[PDB]
Amino acid sequence: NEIVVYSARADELLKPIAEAYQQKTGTKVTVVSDKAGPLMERLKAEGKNTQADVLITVDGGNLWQATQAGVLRPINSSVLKSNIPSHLRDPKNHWFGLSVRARTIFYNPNKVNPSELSTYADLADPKWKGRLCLRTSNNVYNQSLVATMIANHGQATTDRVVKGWVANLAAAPFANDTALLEAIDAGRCDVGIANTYYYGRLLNSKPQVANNVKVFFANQAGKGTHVNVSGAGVVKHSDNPAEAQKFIEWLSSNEAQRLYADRNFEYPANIQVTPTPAVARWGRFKQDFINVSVAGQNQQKAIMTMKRAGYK
Ligand code: NA
Ligand code: NA
Ligand code: NA
Repeated sequence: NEIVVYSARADELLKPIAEAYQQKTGTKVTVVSDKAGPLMERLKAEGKNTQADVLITVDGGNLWQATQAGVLRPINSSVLKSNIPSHLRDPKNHWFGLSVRARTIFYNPNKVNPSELSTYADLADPKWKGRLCLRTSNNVYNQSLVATMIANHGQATTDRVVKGWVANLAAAPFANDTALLEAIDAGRCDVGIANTYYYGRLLNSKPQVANNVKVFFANQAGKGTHVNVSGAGVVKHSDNPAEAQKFIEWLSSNEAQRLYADRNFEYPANIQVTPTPAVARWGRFKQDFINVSVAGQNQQKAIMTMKRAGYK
């Protein structure tokens, strides 16, 4: 048999996964790779005559939008409910987180003592004026972070925080997270907010970056560090729904979690799978247990909040 995977991940990430599943089961896995937005738009327009069987995409915001657009079908999977924590999967069973990333604080340890750091909100303290850098608001990772901030602390408080962030910028918001981390390394930025896997990716490419850039897990005294996922669900109009389901269930297993999360310097979604050592070295941390689908429910609120605060 054969299944088709629509994937918002990099093609090189899914290539060994498709091959390893084909070797284990004999099923041919065809990967169709595109940006999350255009991919979901294609899946919606193909309708009942779609070739896709599985959707893999990034960020609870995009998974929520795929669910709202009606392109996924809910599945009752005993295996996925056991292997994936409830806060990392759709409450109505449309999709399942398969890798975990944290969006958290980074700092230059030659210029900032970690005792100076605590929460996302404290980055709006005037002591950070001219020292903070951020990635652009026009990005799902920042929409999701701000979306959970609104859920955890309210709209008024979040408006004040994000407005304080912008007042404290040392530079205009960067186009991507990696540019932001490299600007901390360059000395332009003393503190910033980005996804952990880019830091692992950057240290892998340039280990000396560690001299000027360190990770700090935010909000440990409160609800925990913001986390998000990449995830997968069975497409509503799949022609092989049972085989599509057995692929996602396998992705949640020990062997596939290594291939899927570790290779991109992300955390496994399955808590019985220990993080790769490059990632685990950063240390243990309390993560937020809010259901990451809130990243989508509050996405429009977040977009309006960042626009209102002048967060470009
Ligand atoms: Na602090
Ligand atoms: Na401020
Ligand atoms: Na929470």
